Amino acid sequence: IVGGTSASAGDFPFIVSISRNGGPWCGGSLLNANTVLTAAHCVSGYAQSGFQIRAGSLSRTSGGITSSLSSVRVHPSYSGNNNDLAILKLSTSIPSGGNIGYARLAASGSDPVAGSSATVAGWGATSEGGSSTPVNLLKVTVPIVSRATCRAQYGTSAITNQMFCAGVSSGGKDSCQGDSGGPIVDSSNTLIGAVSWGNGCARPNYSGVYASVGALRSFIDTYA
Repeated sequence: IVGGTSASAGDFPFIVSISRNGGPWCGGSLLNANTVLTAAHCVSGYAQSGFQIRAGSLSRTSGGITSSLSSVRVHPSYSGNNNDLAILKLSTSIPSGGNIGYARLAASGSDPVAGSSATVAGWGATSEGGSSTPVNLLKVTVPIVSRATCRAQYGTSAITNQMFCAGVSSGGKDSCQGDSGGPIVDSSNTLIGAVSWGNGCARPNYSGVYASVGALRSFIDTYA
């Protein structure tokens, strides 16, 4: 997260860190006791044994509750950056309570309204291409950018109806490498997307691009 502040305990009860090969990698959202939602590109085709999920902590490396993976299912229409969601099943079920809870999802068919305020969180870099990442979870609030403006930035075909955008025209506030798969919420803390892709991090005139929960509810609901 670029331009962020520390998350407080309980800010995102459902957030998980996803380590790979013992190191930082992605974020995700706990949907129920045995299921995590993340970005497809975090997991697709990689050895599943490399991943460890941690819930209930502001850190990736201690606290809360961990699990390995039992299975991985990417969206059936995943291609390139498009439809960048995956359902992970956990080897160890994770109960709600305390600072752990399950995500509430954006309504089917919803689409975040341009100019509304969203909050994204993760353990990724604090600068583009940064090598160091923070121990504790960061968050940042940015406005939704219309799909039309996002298509002006990236190209018409590049931004689909299963993506939405968020960021500030001047840059300086964004998700970044290592934040992929983690949550972006609306002002009510409802899960509206997963961190997906963008041109660098926090650059002027290049929004962050998110996989849209409102657009991808059929997949999520079927397999959660």
